[PDB]
Amino acid sequence: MDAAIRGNDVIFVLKTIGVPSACRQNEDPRFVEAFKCDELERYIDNNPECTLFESLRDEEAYSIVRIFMDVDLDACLDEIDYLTAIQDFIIEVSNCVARFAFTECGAIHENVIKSMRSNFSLTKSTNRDKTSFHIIFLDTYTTMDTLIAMKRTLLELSRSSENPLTRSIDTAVYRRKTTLRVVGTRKNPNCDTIHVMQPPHDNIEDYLFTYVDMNNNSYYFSLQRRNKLFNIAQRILDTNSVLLTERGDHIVWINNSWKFNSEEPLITKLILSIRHQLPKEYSSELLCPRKRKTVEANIRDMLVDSVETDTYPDKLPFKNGVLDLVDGMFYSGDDAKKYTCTVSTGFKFDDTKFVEDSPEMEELMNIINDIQPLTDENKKNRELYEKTLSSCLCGATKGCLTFFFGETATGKSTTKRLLKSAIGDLFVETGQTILTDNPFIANMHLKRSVFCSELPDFACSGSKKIRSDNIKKLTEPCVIINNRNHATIIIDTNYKPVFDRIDNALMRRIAVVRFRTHFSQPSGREAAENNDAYDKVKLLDEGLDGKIQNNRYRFAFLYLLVKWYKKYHIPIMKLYPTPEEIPDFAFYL
Amino acid sequence: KLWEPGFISFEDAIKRVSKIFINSIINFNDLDENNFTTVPLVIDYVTPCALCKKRSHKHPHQLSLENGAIRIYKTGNPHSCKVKIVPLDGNKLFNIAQRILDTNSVLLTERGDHIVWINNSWKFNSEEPLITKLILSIRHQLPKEYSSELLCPRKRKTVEANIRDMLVDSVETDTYPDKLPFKNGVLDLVDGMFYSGDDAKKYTCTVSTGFKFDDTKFVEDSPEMEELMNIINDIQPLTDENKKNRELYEKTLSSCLCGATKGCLTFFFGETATGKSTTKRLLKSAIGDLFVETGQTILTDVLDNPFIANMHLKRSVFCSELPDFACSGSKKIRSDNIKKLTEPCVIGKINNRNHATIIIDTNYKPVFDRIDNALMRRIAVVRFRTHFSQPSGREAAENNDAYDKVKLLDEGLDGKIQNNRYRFAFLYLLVKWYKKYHIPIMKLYPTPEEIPDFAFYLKIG
Amino acid sequence: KLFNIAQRILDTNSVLLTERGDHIVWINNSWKFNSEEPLITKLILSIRHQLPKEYSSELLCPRKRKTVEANIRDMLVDSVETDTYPDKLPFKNGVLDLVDGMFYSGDDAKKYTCTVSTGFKFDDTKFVEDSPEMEELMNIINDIQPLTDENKKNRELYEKTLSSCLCGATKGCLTFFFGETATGKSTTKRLLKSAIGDLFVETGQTILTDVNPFIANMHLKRSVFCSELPDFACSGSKKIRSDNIKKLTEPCVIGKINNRNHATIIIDTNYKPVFDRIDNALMRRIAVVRFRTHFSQPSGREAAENNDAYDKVKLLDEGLDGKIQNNRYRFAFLYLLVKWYKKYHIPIMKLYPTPEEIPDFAFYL
Ligand SMILES: Nc1ncnc2c1ncn2[C@@H]1O[C@H](COP(=O)(O)OP(=O)(O)NP(=O)(O)O)[C@@H](O)[C@H]1O
Ligand SMILES: Nc1ncnc2c1ncn2[C@@H]1O[C@H](COP(=O)(O)OP(=O)(O)NP(=O)(O)O)[C@@H](O)[C@H]1O
Ligand SMILES: Nc1ncnc2c1ncn2[C@@H]1O[C@H](COP(=O)(O)OP(N)(=O)O)[C@@H](O)[C@H]1O
Ligand SMILES: [Zn+2]
Repeated sequence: MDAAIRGNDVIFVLKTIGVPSACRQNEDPRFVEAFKCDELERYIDNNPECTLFESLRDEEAYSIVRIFMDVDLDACLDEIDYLTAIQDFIIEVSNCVARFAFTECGAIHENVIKSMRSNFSLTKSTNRDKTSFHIIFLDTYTTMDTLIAMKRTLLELSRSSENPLTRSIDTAVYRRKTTLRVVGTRKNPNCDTIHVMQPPHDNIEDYLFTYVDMNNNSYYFSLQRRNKLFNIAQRILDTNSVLLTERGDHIVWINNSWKFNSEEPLITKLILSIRHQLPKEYSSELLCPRKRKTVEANIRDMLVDSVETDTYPDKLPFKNGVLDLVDGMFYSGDDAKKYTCTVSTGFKFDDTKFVEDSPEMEELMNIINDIQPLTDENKKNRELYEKTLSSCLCGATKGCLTFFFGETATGKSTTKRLLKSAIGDLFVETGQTILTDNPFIANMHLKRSVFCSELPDFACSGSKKIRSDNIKKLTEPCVIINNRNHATIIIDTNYKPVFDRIDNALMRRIAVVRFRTHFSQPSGREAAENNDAYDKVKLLDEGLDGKIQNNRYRFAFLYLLVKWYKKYHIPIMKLYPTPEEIPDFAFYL
Repeated sequence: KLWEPGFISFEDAIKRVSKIFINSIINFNDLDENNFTTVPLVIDYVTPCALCKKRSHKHPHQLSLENGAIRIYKTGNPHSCKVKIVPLDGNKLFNIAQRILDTNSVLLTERGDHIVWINNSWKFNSEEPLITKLILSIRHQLPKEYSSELLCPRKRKTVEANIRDMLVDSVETDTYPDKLPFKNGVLDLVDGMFYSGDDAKKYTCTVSTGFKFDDTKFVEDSPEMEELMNIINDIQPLTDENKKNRELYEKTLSSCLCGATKGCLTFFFGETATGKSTTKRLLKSAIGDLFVETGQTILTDVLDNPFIANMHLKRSVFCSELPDFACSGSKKIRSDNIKKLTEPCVIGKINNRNHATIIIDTNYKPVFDRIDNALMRRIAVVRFRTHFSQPSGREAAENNDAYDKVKLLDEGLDGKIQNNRYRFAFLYLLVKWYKKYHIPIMKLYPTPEEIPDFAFYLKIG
Repeated sequence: KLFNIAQRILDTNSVLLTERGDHIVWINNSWKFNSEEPLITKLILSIRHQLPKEYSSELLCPRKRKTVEANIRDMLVDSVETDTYPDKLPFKNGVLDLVDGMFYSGDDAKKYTCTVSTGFKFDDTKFVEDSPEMEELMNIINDIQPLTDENKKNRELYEKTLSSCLCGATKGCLTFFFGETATGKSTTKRLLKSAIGDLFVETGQTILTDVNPFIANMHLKRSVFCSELPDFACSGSKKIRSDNIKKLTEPCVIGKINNRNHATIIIDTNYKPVFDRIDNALMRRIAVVRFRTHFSQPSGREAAENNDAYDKVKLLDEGLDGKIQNNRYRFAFLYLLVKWYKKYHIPIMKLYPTPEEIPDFAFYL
């Protein structure tokens, strides 16, 4: 919010109709002029015969305007009926504008309602035989492009309501270079019908839609983003917006995403949604619930071929589209509907943060270089760590399990938190019951990363060993009543695991990444470098966590993961085991 | 062609306009698509005119086409008759449904559920949908030509279906942690301001304490406030030794009003007759339905379970009487829950939001099966050291080292607190402490140096 | 006149009734079957074209179409069985004969009421004979099982067992893939499922050592595999309990409590299992498959040439697994299976047990 956004006390006015933009940009004195409230007051007082059309200098910097409307009815109303009509008109319009702002501009509905219904100004035309007036909401300010977007909703509002004042809303005034007759001036020199100010607003300042004076009672918002039924059913199917899956349920394409019909039915929601892009002679018919259910039955009965879902393992789905792994391109729209994506990370993909440089990417490189130093000793461990974290972006079956082994305060939990903040809902934490002992396995479906945590040192007594039968069962592509296993399974260990039975099929499903960097307290820092289990000791950062849960490093780590994947798992994704690190496997070796 | 047949068949429009005119139309036959804006509509006024309610009209009426509608107006004297409008596009029930959504009285959350705004509070139900109750409630806020037809039940079912099928996108609820919702409004904690009406609407608060807020009690002075200080002074002495425990107690008490995720679990440790259950009852009476007592299952019995699903959006969960887990024949705390009960979303619709302060009362120092450094960071304990015993056994309590003071028991406090006598004074105290500690940041600090089990690890250090 | 439409639709004989109480409809050259969502209405829309236009106009309105399907439901009385042909392979776009190599796509395939399918469209340009793929596939089969004089009875019983995975009847014997590690048992499983598509199923060891979705899911399947029997010969293991082996051979398996067994039960193991009891009925339902080819790495290859459990050792091909998961051998192996089946199980399909290979049976022998 700048000074011009704060307010604009200088006004610009024309003197006739049809002035070319060349004259306006040439500040032609015969047509355009600049005034203030007081200057225009004496101008209109001294020269009533002139015609004055107030507008903006340009739409680039002064897009903020008071919300205004022009009502023109070819009739006359008595005072009491006029009051009833104006009350109904004001309640309907205030509601409609507030709802549009809430659903598009993301503003508070009640704030808009209060600001608009609290204070507004009405004009009055001297033409007795017609009811013509201009309504200006004093305290509500909005950018011009938002009004240009809202003209539609006002058009359907006018076409829908029965109130004559609301039915006679003139939406044509909402367009670039909009000029409105200033109250007190004639429409044309040959017409003697002018507009009259109304109480309690006795000041001319209350009758200009460009005069911006934002006070405590004001609110601001702007648009964030700059037989016949059978024919309707065929038209809907032509858009390829609804599909049948193998599970017997139908997936629909609403809000640029594929959803399930298992909830309250969505086919009807689609049918209402696409009534705008369809010819109006059918759009009239489409809005009765019985006919809409009839069209829905036709659509169900025309869908015979069942299409498999989630066929691409090399695509990362977001809630605003899908990202290609081989490329860095992001698709948002009909390019993403081609890939039948059912789940998503749950957050909008931001191209402004997915750049490469990032104000936080350097500190991310510091954090990753602290948790895993890029040294000649941390060379194979580091690349194994990179590949294991990269495998979480691919939606295919993973054939190996990696054990995250490290001592206390080695950054493993921060690593899980980075991974979850980077891939959204695609990372899930699972308990130890799937190892030592079934919702713990049924909601694992279509997940791309599953983590188990704090194994309670099974080497000592009072523990139920790993029983690698689970490891063999967690490697098969379909998990048992059946679910698709697309999840890289990672295990947190502070102590090396122990297994009851060791087989030749177990060395091919076990991987280990070692963590040996300690983030210690200043007081206990000394007692940190007398231990052989650490290679580097760094000061503990208490402010790191608070940054972590706030999704501060959400997109930089995603960029790192995709860049690693572009290096390692292209064109083939495979995880290789490293049996030579667990001592327990040395025995048979 | 004066008629555009893009809206409705001309015959149907003429049928509608004739139906409006209760009196017989004289020249009905000659109205065609090329004259209906020209020929006056001469009417035989056997009955009173359907528009002006007079005996008859001196001059015939006339039709005009504008904005996809027919305007019916009288010639001669305009003010002598009422202007009439005939629409041509939209099922009237769809217009009503558009108006009702337009008000933002009905919304849907991420749970696939639909919340409504009835009687100044965001009602919600799953077994019995209540959109139609909203329609009855809101019919007063619409013109007459909608209220007259919102009465028939099947029309309301149609409007409900339209509203269901138009509400596509989900909204987020309960985003303000420093707001206390009642059934008649929302109290702000940063200020002392209370919002009742459409002001409480902006905060999508789907839960409530369960009792109406009263401005006549929430003042400061109060008939009950002074003995409320007396009670809180007795339960927690305002002394230099029991000094730090006092603000720790007040912070734990205030952290039950904020609707966010809490980063610690508090233990009320004290002997018998120390007033821990007194504080339990005071909190329950003070915050209504936002306080919930759970069993010991969510500590010792596998979570994934009504006792873990009922804590959805509750701001205080209190656990009672851990049965001496130090001795034999007991199941330990199994700190995996401590890992689980603090992280923001509770699994157990298996996902629920955690806004609850977990307070566990005990007489014995409890033990965990496993002790980890993550337990160092999320456990605080409150010490209670004032005895309220009967006159008979005072000396037997005054010679015990587990008490620093023994006071005479009053038998009438339980009935009075059960009657919500200290309901508002205690809430006032909670707000005062919240402004003292939790502004602008709410976070809880552990006290690892108090649990004896953590001493051994400190002995290791 | 909707009765006339229902009469015509039954005249086309597209919808049929089964003894299970459910209706099957001929949509898109396949005997589609469903219980949750009845498909008669989809059939009516599908065949609305094959009726005089005065009816095709009326079939659009869903109320009229539901009335038509109600009439159809009320017309059908007698059920018409299902899946009576064992020598037919039902594909996704037709059915393939086993006696001949002729493939049907159209009303020809509807005569054989085949409800299950391989799940993939059949290809005419690959099921030829020569194939760039068939050469390497035949070399792979030669490597896994040498075509030698000693590997004559073992190889032929291997071919018989693989052939019997195509016939849709109840089988009379069970064999065990007994062999040491790196011998191609997983390769055989992968090739078999790649060749037969959806008709394959992998199931755990529960249906063997225990008395149940693991048993009712094999309805009308043509191959079931059990894998990694965990050394029942040693301690800490649950013995075979061959009563299940008796139960898995009889045609109608209990586990809707009845299911039709058209699936060959095969277990691949590394160790010879131990049986609870040896009765004379067990002798006629156990067979043995042996593998003696080791696909080892060059480093440990010499240690594989000194092992008495291996006949030949060959160099491991790391990319073969990725190749067979790409189903490149999909139709050549099907060609081999068809040729072996036409060689062995015509005109009679019956499996001969081999009690002489089991060591545990020797004692009563
Ligand atoms: N690069 C870093 N610099 C400073 N502090 C860090 C860094 N990385 C992590 N930390 C902090 O070090 C502490 C330990 O991290 P954490 O991820 O919990 O380790 P861990 O190895 O999973 N621990 P544990 O469960 O005890 O084995 C946390 O407080 C982190 O915020
Ligand atoms: N003819 C062949 N040419 C090349 N590679 C082959 C051939 N046959 C098998 N292989 C590969 O050699 C490896 C050993 O086969 P595999 O099926 O795993 O043996 P196995 O005896 O079932 N193993 P196990 O489960 O350890 O008892 C696999 O990677 C096969 O893909
Ligand atoms: N300040 C006080 N004055 C008088 N009686 C008091 C008191 N504080 C608590 N009491 C009473 O003494 C008992 C102690 O409270 P209670 O919550 O039951 O104690 P405890 N068993 O949980 O340690 C209760 O019966 C309570 O009513
Ligand atoms: Zn009249």
